Amino acid sequence: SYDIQAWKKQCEELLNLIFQCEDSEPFRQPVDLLEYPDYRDIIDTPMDFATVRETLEAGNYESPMELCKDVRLIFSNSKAYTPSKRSRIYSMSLRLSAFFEEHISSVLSDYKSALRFHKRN
Ligand SMILES: O=C(NC[C@H]1CCCO1)N1CCN(C(=O)c2cccs2)CC1
Repeated sequence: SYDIQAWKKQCEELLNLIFQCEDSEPFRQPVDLLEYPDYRDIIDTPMDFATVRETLEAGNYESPMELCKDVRLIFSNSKAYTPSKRSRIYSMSLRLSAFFEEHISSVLSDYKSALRFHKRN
């Protein structure tokens, strides 16, 4: 299964699944500083799933590893901003992270395999 390009549509489909998850609700658009006035005191690099989807559709990711780094940033930002490990939005982030990691592991594997096949000679 050595298609170097196949990761892109696989990531589009996984983002569609994440947008259907009720657990993505807090993470679907950049945080609003009116409601969370100190957010940018704590978080140096905001990230959200609409930004990830737009970057993918612009042709601004070279690899699924770069997409994976931005999606992991969504979850690290929620862990850094939460006042409690028992918070509602942090708890949603942990379930969504588990779902994402379960689905991205074949996308990464297949891509890295396809690039090794391309370099085989
Ligand atoms: O404002 C947003 N998200 C956009 C809105 C738009 C309507 C739904 O979501 N967020 C999500 C990320 N935050 C967190 O991870 C945490 C808050 C408390 C503990 S962690 C901050 C609040």
